[PDB]
Amino acid sequence: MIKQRTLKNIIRATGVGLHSGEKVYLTLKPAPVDTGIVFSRTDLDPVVEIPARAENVGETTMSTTLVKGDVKVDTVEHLLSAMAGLGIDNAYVELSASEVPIMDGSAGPFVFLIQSAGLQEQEAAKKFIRIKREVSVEEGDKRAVFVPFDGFKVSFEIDFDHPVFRGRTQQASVDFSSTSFVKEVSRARTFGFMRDIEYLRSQNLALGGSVENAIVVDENRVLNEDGLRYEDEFVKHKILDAIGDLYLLGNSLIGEFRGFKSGHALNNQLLRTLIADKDAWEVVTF
Ligand SMILES: Clc1ccc(CCCn2ccnc2)cc1
Ligand SMILES: [Zn+2]
Repeated sequence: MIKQRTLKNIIRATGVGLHSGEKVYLTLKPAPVDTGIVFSRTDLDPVVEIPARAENVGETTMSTTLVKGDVKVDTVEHLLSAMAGLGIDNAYVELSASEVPIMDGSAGPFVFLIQSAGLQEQEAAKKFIRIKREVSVEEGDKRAVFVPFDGFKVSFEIDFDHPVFRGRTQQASVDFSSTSFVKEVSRARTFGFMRDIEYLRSQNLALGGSVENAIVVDENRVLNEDGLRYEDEFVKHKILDAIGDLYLLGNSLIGEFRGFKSGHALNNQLLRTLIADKDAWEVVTF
């Protein structure tokens, strides 16, 4: 059989919240079988625990935000993209504050951190959610869809107007049978156009953001001296985001996803619509 996975050792790291600006301490620990990924606010009395499941998603406005009563955990998508990408079923994630640290804006630092723990194969068969029927959601020109597939394959498309996309498809597919998450996806960074960023900073958001933890773009060009990590880094990051938002199903996926111009909100509507349509999915082991 294929068996469940957790970490071997505790791990710490440090950083700033992309939106919040606050310094935050992160700790990863091992977890028993059938626990899932669980976020814990350790700065509060009592301590607040929130499973990383579609049911706990409070806001979806330019991040994915876990909510429980009056308490937030902000911007969880990149860490979960990482936990998805190394097949981590079980793990506790303690935070000193309300936002996960941005680090370099990619899953790079999380993917290495988890490898630094080591991998514990646990005595329990791994569970997958398999797609049985087509499911899709639309909103204006936007679209997100699950199709059945004996594998795991993600595709995405964006549709921006900018010099930087001149000549380009703004299109990327990745079949994870034949490519590496860590190599071909994990490193793509969070991006932002100046105007979008200034509109956030007027509403008391994007406070930890700069060229150290994100790609910034003016009317002309990428402002980052050292340039891009891939020729298609922007659409690659939308795929990394999608992979984090899907891991809110609580298990790894047997199927195919396709996004067209979609984000945190439409990605989450697709989960709820699939979950609600019982005949389109089933839990399975090997
Ligand atoms: Cl500097 C800066 C640039 C872009 C954004 C938008 C973040 C959108 N996002 C967040 C996580 N993944 C994508 C914020 C600050
Ligand atoms: Zn992102």
